[PDB]
Amino acid sequence: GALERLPDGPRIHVPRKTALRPTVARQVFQPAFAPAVLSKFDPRTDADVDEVAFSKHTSNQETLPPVFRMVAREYANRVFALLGRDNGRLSVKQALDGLEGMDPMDKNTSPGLPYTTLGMRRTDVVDWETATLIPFAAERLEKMNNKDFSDIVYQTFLKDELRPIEKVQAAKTRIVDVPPFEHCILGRQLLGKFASKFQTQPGLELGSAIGCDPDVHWTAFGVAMQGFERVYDVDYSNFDSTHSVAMFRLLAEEFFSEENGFDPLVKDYLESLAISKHAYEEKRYLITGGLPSGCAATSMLNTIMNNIIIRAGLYLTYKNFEFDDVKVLSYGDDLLVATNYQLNFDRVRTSLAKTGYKITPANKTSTFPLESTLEDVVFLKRKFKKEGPLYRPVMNREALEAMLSYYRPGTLSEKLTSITMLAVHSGKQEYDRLFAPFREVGVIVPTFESVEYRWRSLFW
Repeated sequence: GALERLPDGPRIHVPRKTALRPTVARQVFQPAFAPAVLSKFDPRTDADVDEVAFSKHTSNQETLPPVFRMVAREYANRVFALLGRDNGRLSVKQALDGLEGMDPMDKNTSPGLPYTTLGMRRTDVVDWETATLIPFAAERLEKMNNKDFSDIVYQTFLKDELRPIEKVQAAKTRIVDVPPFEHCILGRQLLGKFASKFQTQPGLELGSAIGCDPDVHWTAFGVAMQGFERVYDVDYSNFDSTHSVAMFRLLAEEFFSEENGFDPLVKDYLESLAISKHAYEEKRYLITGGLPSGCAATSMLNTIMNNIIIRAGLYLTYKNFEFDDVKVLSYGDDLLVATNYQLNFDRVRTSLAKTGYKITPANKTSTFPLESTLEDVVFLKRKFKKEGPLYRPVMNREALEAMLSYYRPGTLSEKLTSITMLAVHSGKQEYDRLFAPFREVGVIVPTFESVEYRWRSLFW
């Protein structure tokens, strides 16, 4: 919300061409999916793609009910009881290299402004051997340590990905925010130690599936939610942008506080997310509210906020409602509710509507179901297929067909390799049907049994 126009600057090029090209499988499956609109003169839509992105951002809620603060500090207590309150600042070496059981910072990812305009990459700006930033990047990180984030400008552009036909026709393309490399480093310095612990322990207790692996953790999520009477599937509409600056304050004061073992600068970092400066062609603008994308912390933040928001909605809707009545499992905005009680999310939607957040009974078409179970719900575009004592992540047939129908030139084999591990859970007949078009034109792919056997190897 709250889009404030600033004086224009040098033109930072938003990409306006898709890298996605159709495979031999597109004509066979014919999915209701196409590359997202990136240009104003894209003939597939009447709309202006820049208008549709900028037409949003009306206004986030200035205030926020007291219940949000209570449930935030209550959720914090449970999180820090498990993980502990030793979430201190990591060094630049530890941020780049990552801790034990934590991936290092990706070298291929964009370094942000002004390095993208100058034509540099992440490995140009820093030395990963010695963790030595160049003098320009060193003083920018130094200024941020002195409570000054005025130099930080997010490189903003449209997301080159597949979208449903309705979104292509309406020019509703997702927005990619790329912060500077120093801002991305500092983020991992301030939140990395906590993240490493938060990532390694997904489940119902922590209320998160962040850092999970569907092949393995689906049995853990499945068996944990098996005993419960009902399981509800709830999705949010524009979850990222609906986060008010008040929600960022709550996280800084109640969750990521100095009492819970965090660096004093965490407050200032969270304010950079709350009030961010962006660049888009010659346009410069300031968005008050909403969580910018980019860097590894975005999913963790949304997950933490999701546990607070959904419970706050229940507290407002249902009186004498307890915290442990509902057990939550969520990956960012993708929310899953496990409980023995019967809950009506039609009344929760109306409650949360006043607070700014919008929920929908996904997928379907409106009207939340009162009765729902583990087999009904969809999480990360996967269902819970019980097979003996295990649970298999069965990905959607329409999703699988769409992923195979398009590709980026150069990395086809790498893509096909990763889709076999997804498609294996559908079954041999479906596996072969999905890859049949590729085999027809002389492209070898591993046998169903080879990849089936490999999945079972994880359990031995």
